[PDB]
Amino acid sequence: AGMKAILQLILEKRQEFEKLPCFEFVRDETISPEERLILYPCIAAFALNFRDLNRYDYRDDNSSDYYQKIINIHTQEDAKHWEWFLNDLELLGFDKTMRFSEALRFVWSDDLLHTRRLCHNIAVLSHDLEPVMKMVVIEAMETAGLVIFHALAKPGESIAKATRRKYLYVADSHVEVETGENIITILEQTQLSSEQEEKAKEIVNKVFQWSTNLIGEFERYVKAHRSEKAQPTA
Amino acid sequence: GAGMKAILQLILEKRQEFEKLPCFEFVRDETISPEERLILYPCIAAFALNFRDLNRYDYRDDNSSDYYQKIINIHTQEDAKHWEWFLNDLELLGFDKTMRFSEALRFVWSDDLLHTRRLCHNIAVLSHDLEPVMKMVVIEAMETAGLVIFHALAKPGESIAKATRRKYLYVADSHVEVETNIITILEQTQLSSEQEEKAKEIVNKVFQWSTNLIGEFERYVKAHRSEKAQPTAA
Ligand SMILES: N[C@@H](Cc1ccc(O)cc1)C(=O)O
Ligand SMILES: N[C@@H](Cc1ccc(O)cc1)C(=O)O
Ligand SMILES: [Fe+2]
Ligand SMILES: [Fe+2]
Ligand code: NI
Ligand code: NI
Ligand code: NI
Ligand code: NI
Ligand code: NI
Repeated sequence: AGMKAILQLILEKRQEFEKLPCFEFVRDETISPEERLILYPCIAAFALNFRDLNRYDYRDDNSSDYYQKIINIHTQEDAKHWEWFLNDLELLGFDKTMRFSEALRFVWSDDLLHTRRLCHNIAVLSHDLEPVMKMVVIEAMETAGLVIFHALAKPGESIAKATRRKYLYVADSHVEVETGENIITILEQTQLSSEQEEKAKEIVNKVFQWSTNLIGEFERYVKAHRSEKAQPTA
Repeated sequence: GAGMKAILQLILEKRQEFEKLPCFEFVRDETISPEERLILYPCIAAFALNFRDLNRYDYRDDNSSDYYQKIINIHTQEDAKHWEWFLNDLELLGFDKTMRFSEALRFVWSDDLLHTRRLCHNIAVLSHDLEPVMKMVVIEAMETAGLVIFHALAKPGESIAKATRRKYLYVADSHVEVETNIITILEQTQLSSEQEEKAKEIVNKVFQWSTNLIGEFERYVKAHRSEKAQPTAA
């Protein structure tokens, strides 16, 4: 009954999460896809911190644990997508020449605090978790990720097709490989103690709270940048 | 008490080993041009701004009435203002170069600056579940390693500052002077057995993490031996 409640909590949080104004904007085919991807450079901090979360926090190569070996396999691949981010950054005309300090001031912007610190908050949440509870973190976080990338892949695929270029990050191929030997949701062959159950609730609430804080920063960046667009070239 | 006395002595011990690292003998070597010794200056980017965030977000807690946490909050306020000095001296040193956004991100998230980039993250993980007296120990150790670093860098720093007649703020005596009721002064504090052992864990991890960063700085110099500073005379 416990595990079943948690998987349901994720579904409910996903349903709130997918309705955020940011995603309504990103999905809106009456606005140019070049305007809908004006939030693209905001992902910078998040994408490479996500790589680092997978490489150095999620992964433990020496674990003999059944659950940790499956995590290790999944984090191996999920940590390769940051190159896709830098690919599409270039394609979208956002790999602009600037001073080193302009890039640093951007990454450490007070207006991208939640974006920058999302993976930090996950690593802190995860520090004392047993592998089975790290799976809940990853499933929650990946449920949020599928919503974000299913939305972003809409304008991305529109630009990819129109410019005749292969987008890799804001692209259906990203959503497909991310979704995914065993998948972590399938390890719903697991039942949780009462302790684990209240912890998994805490995890899902925070993961979606922090994910909503990031998306709120994107919505506000968009708002402060409607007077520009991605500049893809044909 | 005599448990605290052991901690303050372990910090002196750890400072004495740390002071001897090859990177510091290099930075102190007046036979090498100060432009060459500050080859490592841009490495600090991946740290100075994380140090600011550590002080704003991780150490500081504005919903606390504890005596100690209130001392912490005061100290963290000033320590969080030095990142702008870092950007000042970046430009003065000629390291505020024009580049692709992606080259700035690949710099910060370089595998060759992993320990530099993660030092403050590691400190936040260590600190997040400590009582304030124990956070005071993290901060005092960190600040002890910090003094060794800025005592060394201020040598080539002040050489360039006088030679070019420009006000250097970060690799500068003024930074070394302002970093120095003070936290050590609450060595009017007695630790339990448990706190004694955790203070030992804290002081060991701070100095190990600080050694790893300095080791990366030394490897950077060796791999970038031509990329000397290029300050301009006033
Ligand atoms: N898929 C993202 C990572 C991610 C995962 C979960 C999220 O909620 C958000 C983003 C990437 O490759 O960068
Ligand atoms: N004084 C440094 C921070 C620092 C502190 C402790 C250290 O060990 C190193 C660096 C700054 O303003 O950025
Ligand atoms: Fe991904
Ligand atoms: Fe400082
Ligand atoms: Ni997977
Ligand atoms: Ni702007
Ligand atoms: Ni102080
Ligand atoms: Ni904890
Ligand atoms: Ni290099």
